[PDB]
Amino acid sequence: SCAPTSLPASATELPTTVPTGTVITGDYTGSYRPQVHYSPPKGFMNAPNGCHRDRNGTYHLYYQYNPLEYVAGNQHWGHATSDDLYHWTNQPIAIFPPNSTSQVFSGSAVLDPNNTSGFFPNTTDGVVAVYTLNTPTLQVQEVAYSTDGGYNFTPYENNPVLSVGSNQFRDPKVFWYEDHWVMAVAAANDFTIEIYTSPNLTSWTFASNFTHHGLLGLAYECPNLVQVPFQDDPSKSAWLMYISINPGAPLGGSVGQYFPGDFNGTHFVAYDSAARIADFAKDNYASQWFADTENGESISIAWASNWQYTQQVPTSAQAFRSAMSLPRRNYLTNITRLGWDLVSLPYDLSPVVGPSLLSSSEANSTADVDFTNVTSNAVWFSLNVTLPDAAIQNASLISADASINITFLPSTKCSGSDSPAATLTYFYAGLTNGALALTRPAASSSWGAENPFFTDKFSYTLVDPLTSLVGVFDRSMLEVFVNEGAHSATMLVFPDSPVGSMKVATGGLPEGTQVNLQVNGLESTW
Amino acid sequence: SCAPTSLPASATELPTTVPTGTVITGDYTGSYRPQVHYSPPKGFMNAPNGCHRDRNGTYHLYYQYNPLEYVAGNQHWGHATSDDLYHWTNQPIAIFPPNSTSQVFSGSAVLDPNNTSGFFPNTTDGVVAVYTLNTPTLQVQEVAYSTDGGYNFTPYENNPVLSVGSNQFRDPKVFWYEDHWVMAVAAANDFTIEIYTSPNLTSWTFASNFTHHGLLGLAYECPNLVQVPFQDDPSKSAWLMYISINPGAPLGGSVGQYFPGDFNGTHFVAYDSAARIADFAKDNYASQWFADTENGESISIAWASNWQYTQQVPTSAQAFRSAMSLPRRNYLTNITRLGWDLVSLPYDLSPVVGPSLLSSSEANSTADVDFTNVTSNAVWFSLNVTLPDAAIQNASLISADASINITFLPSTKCSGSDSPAATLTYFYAGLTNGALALTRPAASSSWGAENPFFTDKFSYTLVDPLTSLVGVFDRSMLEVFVNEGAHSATMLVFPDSPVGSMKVATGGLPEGTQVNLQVNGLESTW
Ligand SMILES: *[C@@H]1O[C@H](CO)[C@@H](O[C@@H]2O[C@H](CO)[C@@H](O[C@@H]3O[C@H](CO)[C@@H](O)[C@H](O[C@H]4O[C@H](CO)[C@@H](O)[C@H](O)[C@@H]4O)[C@@H]3O)[C@H](O)[C@H]2NC(C)=O)[C@H](O)[C@H]1NC(C)=O
Ligand SMILES: *[C@@H]1O[C@H](CO)[C@@H](O[C@@H]2O[C@H](CO)[C@@H](O[C@@H]3O[C@H](CO)[C@@H](O)[C@H](O)[C@@H]3O)[C@H](O)[C@H]2NC(C)=O)[C@H](O)[C@H]1NC(C)=O
Ligand SMILES: *[C@@H]1O[C@H](CO)[C@@H](O[C@@H]2O[C@H](CO)[C@@H](O)[C@H](O)[C@H]2NC(C)=O)[C@H](O)[C@H]1NC(C)=O
Ligand SMILES: *[C@@H]1O[C@H](CO)[C@@H](O)[C@H](O)[C@H]1NC(C)=O
Ligand SMILES: *[C@@H]1O[C@H](CO)[C@@H](O)[C@H](O)[C@H]1NC(C)=O
Ligand SMILES: *[C@@H]1O[C@H](CO)[C@@H](O)[C@H](O)[C@H]1NC(C)=O
Ligand SMILES: *[C@@H]1O[C@H](CO)[C@@H](O)[C@H](O)[C@H]1NC(C)=O
Ligand SMILES: *[C@@H]1O[C@H](CO)[C@@H](O)[C@H](O)[C@H]1NC(C)=O
Ligand SMILES: *[C@@H]1O[C@H](CO)[C@@H](O)[C@H](O)[C@H]1NC(C)=O
Ligand SMILES: *[C@@H]1O[C@H](CO)[C@@H](O)[C@H](O)[C@H]1NC(C)=O
Ligand SMILES: *[C@@H]1O[C@H](CO)[C@@H](O)[C@H](O)[C@H]1NC(C)=O
Ligand SMILES: *[C@@H]1O[C@H](CO)[C@@H](O)[C@H](O)[C@H]1NC(C)=O
Ligand SMILES: *[C@@H]1O[C@H](CO)[C@@H](O)[C@H](O)[C@H]1NC(C)=O
Ligand SMILES: *[C@@H]1O[C@H](CO)[C@@H](O)[C@H](O)[C@H]1NC(C)=O
Ligand SMILES: *[C@@H]1O[C@H](CO)[C@@H](O)[C@H](O)[C@H]1NC(C)=O
Ligand SMILES: *[C@@H]1O[C@H](CO)[C@@H](O)[C@H](O)[C@H]1NC(C)=O
Ligand SMILES: *[C@@H]1O[C@H](CO)[C@@H](O)[C@H](O)[C@H]1NC(C)=O
Ligand SMILES: *[C@@H]1O[C@H](CO)[C@@H](O)[C@H](O)[C@H]1NC(C)=O
Ligand SMILES: OC[C@H]1O[C@](O)(CO)[C@@H](O)[C@@H]1O
Ligand SMILES: OC[C@H]1O[C@](O)(CO)[C@@H](O)[C@@H]1O
Ligand SMILES: *[C@H]1O[C@H](CO)[C@@H](O)[C@H](O)[C@@H]1O
Ligand SMILES: *[C@H]1O[C@H](CO)[C@@H](O)[C@H](O)[C@@H]1O
Ligand SMILES: *[C@H]1O[C@H](CO)[C@@H](O)[C@H](O)[C@@H]1O
Ligand SMILES: *[C@H]1O[C@H](CO)[C@@H](O)[C@H](O)[C@@H]1O
Ligand SMILES: *[C@H]1O[C@H](CO)[C@@H](O)[C@H](O)[C@@H]1O
Repeated sequence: SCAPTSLPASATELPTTVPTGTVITGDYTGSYRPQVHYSPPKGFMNAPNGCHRDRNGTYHLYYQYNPLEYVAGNQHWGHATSDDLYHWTNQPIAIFPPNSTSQVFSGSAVLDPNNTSGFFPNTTDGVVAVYTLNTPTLQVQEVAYSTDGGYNFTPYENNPVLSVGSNQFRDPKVFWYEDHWVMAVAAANDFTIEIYTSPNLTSWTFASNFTHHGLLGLAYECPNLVQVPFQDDPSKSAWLMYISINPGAPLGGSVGQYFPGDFNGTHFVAYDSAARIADFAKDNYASQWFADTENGESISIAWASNWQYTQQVPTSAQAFRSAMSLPRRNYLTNITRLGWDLVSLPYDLSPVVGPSLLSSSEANSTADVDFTNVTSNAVWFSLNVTLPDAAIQNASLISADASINITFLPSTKCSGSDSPAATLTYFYAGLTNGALALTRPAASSSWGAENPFFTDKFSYTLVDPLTSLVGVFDRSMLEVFVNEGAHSATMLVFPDSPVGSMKVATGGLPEGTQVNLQVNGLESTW
Repeated sequence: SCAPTSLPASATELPTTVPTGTVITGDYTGSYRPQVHYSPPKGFMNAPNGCHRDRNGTYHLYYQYNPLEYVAGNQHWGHATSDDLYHWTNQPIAIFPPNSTSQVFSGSAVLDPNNTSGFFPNTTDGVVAVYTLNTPTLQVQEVAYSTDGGYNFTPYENNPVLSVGSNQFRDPKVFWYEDHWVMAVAAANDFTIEIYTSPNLTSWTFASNFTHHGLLGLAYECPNLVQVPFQDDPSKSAWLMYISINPGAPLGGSVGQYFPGDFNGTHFVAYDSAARIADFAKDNYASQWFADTENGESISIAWASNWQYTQQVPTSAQAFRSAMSLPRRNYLTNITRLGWDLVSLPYDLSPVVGPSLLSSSEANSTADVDFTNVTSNAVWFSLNVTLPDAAIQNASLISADASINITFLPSTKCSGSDSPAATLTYFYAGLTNGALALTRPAASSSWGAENPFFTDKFSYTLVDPLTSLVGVFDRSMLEVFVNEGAHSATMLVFPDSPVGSMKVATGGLPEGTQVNLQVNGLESTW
């Protein structure tokens, strides 16, 4: 059986009224439907919201959700739960607008076990959502509380809790700092993150502004102010302001950027005036960090799309638009020359890793790996390359031809051009030394070639040699992680024919180079 | 009849020894050879150097030049002169390395009419070049002087004039401030522009550092610190620090960025912590400003290429690699919401503008313009759109379909895919409101499709409606300028078949919208 390219009418037909108190049933069998990423059972999804872990260890993912269309609008908070951030259970819609002319825009959630809010006289498991209500004339911050573990929310009786009389004032991210609540919120079209403080989540006082930092684009969105541990030393950490911008990103549309710095409970001060882009492709946006994580883990998830084409991608015939990124483990590190770097790695994938397709220690060879018998149409790969120390001390010893080439090739079973669906090319030396290209050839996709914003080629240039590469392919998405997650990219692909194999080639590698390649099929979560 | 795709052996064969005191003869007839842009007669060119206007109105363009190969190396300063920045005369090589193991890297030139240097006891027309000398172990700043108008240079007897014992210290840009010389120079791998002062161009004193601003990439290069007049008010100006970075640009490889701010003769202070990219495509790098211009004119030129593919472009069979951008008139303006903006417009094109190919006032139409009779294979176009007052006040009145689509189509006489060589698509509203796409379809170019770094699609998103668009096509290059040069892009194209025509379509425009389209052929300067 080939995965279907179109579904039954009952799978794709959207209701004319929003379902309340019942799970929306999903057909997750589409040829483009990711099997280890979250996507909504039906309809259009964007930013992750309300991300938190409850005391029982359940991760709550909420999401911007149009239950009525395959385009942006009518925003509700959708809800899915998981104990491992891969095996998702769909839940009833969590937050509804008060009427048909208002929308529940992005926001965050916190546990209030000490009842600072006063909402929780008889429970230590209270959840508070802080979110933007979009009116035709205003964006205001509102509060809603849950006594049932974050499934049903009661709006605060004296909403809204915060307004500045603006229709560009959104995406509150709330967290506890020592003795008070902090809110980071975007004065979106003023390129300002405003910081407010509160003892009880309902009374907010202005603290400070963070304005005109890094790339402006056309708006600041979905600010996250978080403490991120050092990759090489868990006992150390720094504060990080993460800001999403859209439109006006360098590659077009939407992108995330970050600022390492100091936070003292009222003011964030960046360590320098540099701009730093989080992902070197164009399908990673609106990253939100999970509240109430265990063991000083920095855990985030993003929307794996771009505002320039998210409402036009050819998945609506498969009963959805938009998926989340892999869930991410985050660290800070210093990389050679550039210094500060936001590290992103896939959150523990062990619960979805299936049997080995290939284990190889062959250097200067091509490994040809078929996965047509992997029903998920999803694979994980790991490539380690360890140069001899002679080639580290003297890079002039490396051949101009020393390179890595990865290609994802169309299925022989589920066919059509022979073009790869996705390529990665890296050079150790030569005229483009350290250059890594990630491509989705226009030739592989009639839709992609025609969409004016669907960029074919992305690149990042290393200073250090490439020593590790991890990747996940999941039907219509490729994520890559270079040098223990120092550099990462999230890339959508919509090939005319589904991918059925991958080739991993190394060439021109120095004598004594160690190569280790591992490829595993992934098990579907649905 | 058709422009040659391959030239005689004598046209492309490079000498084995560098010619001294003689002009290198060029064949400028190649199907990819620009006819209104500067490119070297033979060999490989990169960054513009020594840019200045002499007292008699001759513009001097020097350039990084490998006379021996079609790749980077063996750097000399090549030299060309013009009175209008379009009609270039090739000159003998201006600056030579002192031996076979050193290279003349980038730098600047200034007039020294008051003989501050002591080089010019008997002339007020003295020119001083300040440039990086590259050795395998060091980058140092050197001085050479010319008494003959900048054709022949004598090295300063006590070179070098500035060393810090670094191998990453280059691209000095020198200018007069009130009572002293200022040098902006890149501590390239430290992401620092160092400012030095001198009474006499030979003795340099450290003044200040400008460090870790905007995008770092992998290196700061070719800093320019210049006073740029306001577009709306010639009597006002602000200081601007322009920095080129490579590699590590968001689109891959090389890009220019800028910082508006204050300069007081010793210290540059940016007005804010924002990063601002100069050009929204990937083929505009190492912009240098002309010294000693007239009438408060800010004039610059850039290298129209990208380091990721400049040494691989398919023009070596046509006796060259690399062209300059159009010469640019620069201003600063405030654009809606985003604020500070570097304006770039083509410098007075009137000396190359040939007869009209089309004048049209038709809205909601497709104009087909054939230019197979324009021997230059170069055209200028101008498109104005004036929306009615009603739609300027209420944009909700604009149709989702309101759009402008320009395509450059392959010649049928000199061919074959029917793919456009280049496209521009802009939307007034709909789901991607204000989004402008500039594309070079992979389908149009076998070389382009295969090159892993030759990105197919670029975009910029407007806030204001598009009201003006100017463009120049020149055989293998397209430059576009949006809303009186508020936004600009430089894009190389290497189509399999030469461009023979363009289509300009408007559609879905509000009742009462005024459209004016002008297209002119350009006259070859060679
Ligand atoms: C913390 O930051 C917030 C967000 O930036 C800030 O609130 C804002 O203040 C600015 C003023 O600095 C407001 O901007 C103005 O809004 C009015 C109404 O639309 C405009 O008429 C003003 O126009 C003039 O000034 C502009 C900027 O120089 C010019 O471009 C223009 O031509 C006019 O001369 C101006 O745009 C803005 O509306 C608010 N935004 C919000 C969301 O409140 C707040 O003041 C900061 N607080 C502290 C303590 O610093
Ligand atoms: C102005 O900026 C320049 C350039 O950044 C400063 O010089 C530089 O100083 C740094 C130290 O901050 C040097 O880094 C160092 O590298 C050497 C060798 O790798 C190492 O031994 C040192 O311990 C240090 O890590 C850098 O090399 C150097 N660069 C250059 C081009 O000289 C300068 O100090 C600044 N001046 C002021 C007043 O701030
Ligand atoms: C762009 O707008 C800014 C902010 O309005 C201008 O900067 C100021 O200009 C006024 C004079 O009109 C000065 O008094 C202020 O001190 C300036 N700075 C600030 C932060 O307000 C700037 O001049 C404008 N630039 C252009 C090119 O128009
Ligand atoms: C809909 O709800 C919004 C937000 O509470 C409010 O501003 C608006 O007046 C409501 N309209 C109606 C008629 O219910
Ligand atoms: C929250 O605290 C503020 C003081 O910051 C107080 O004015 C307000 O009454 C409190 N609200 C509730 C509902 O307890
Ligand atoms: C935090 O730092 C700022 C200066 O950046 C200072 O003004 C403020 O008072 C500090 N707040 C606390 C709680 O110390
Ligand atoms: C990066 O280096 C800087 C300068 O030494 C240091 O202050 C910072 O703690 C380092 N960060 C990490 C993550 O190692
Ligand atoms: C499935 O495919 C893999 C990779 O080609 C192969 O190693 C494995 O033996 C196959 N298994 C079956 C049961 O076909
Ligand atoms: C690398 O080897 C070359 C000779 O092959 C030598 O000239 C050079 O100095 C060496 N470089 C280093 C970093 O040791
Ligand atoms: C590859 O190197 C990584 C470091 O990024 C390490 O965690 C992993 O165990 C190695 N994989 C193997 C041995 O193939
Ligand atoms: C990888 O592909 C590139 C194409 O740019 C090629 O130049 C390089 O030699 C190849 N390396 C391999 C097959 O390992
Ligand atoms: C890989 O090829 C390079 C360059 O030809 C060579 O020096 C090296 O010994 C080769 N290694 C293997 C494992 O064949
Ligand atoms: C070559 O010339 C440069 C610049 O004058 C000088 O620094 C270098 O030492 C010279 N090398 C030799 C081998 O003559
Ligand atoms: C340049 O000026 C410095 C400082 O006054 C002085 O030491 C030096 O002799 C001058 N050099 C020349 C060649 O005039
Ligand atoms: C220039 O400005 C800096 C502050 O940015 C100051 O330290 C210096 O004294 C000023 N120099 C002059 C010549 O005024
Ligand atoms: C467009 O408008 C400008 C306004 O200055 C005018 O100079 C120019 O002639 C017009 N260009 C076209 C499209 O005719
Ligand atoms: C331009 O192209 C877009 C699709 O990219 C299309 O929707 C629009 O209707 C076209 N408009 C014109 C003016 O041809
Ligand atoms: C353009 O076409 C639209 C849709 O048919 C129409 O409403 C509008 O009046 C037309 N405008 C002009 C300027 O012809
Ligand atoms: O994509 C992020 C942006 O879109 C929204 O989520 C609305 O669905 C906003 O709250 C946010 O600024
Ligand atoms: O392209 C810019 C860079 O390349 C050089 O011009 C050398 O040819 C350097 O001077 C500069 O940093
Ligand atoms: C969906 O699309 C595939 C090919 O893309 C067809 O094979 C299938 O029948 C359906 O139309
Ligand atoms: C659900 O959506 C699909 C794709 O548009 C339709 O083909 C189907 O009939 C139903 O409307
Ligand atoms: C369940 O109730 C909610 C209340 O907001 C409605 O929006 C929904 O349509 C359904 O009736
Ligand atoms: C330019 O091309 C000619 C052939 O036309 C060669 O002979 C020459 O060496 C250079 O490559
Ligand atoms: C003319 O002289 C220069 C040195 O000034 C040489 O490099 C060139 O080859 C020719 O002899």
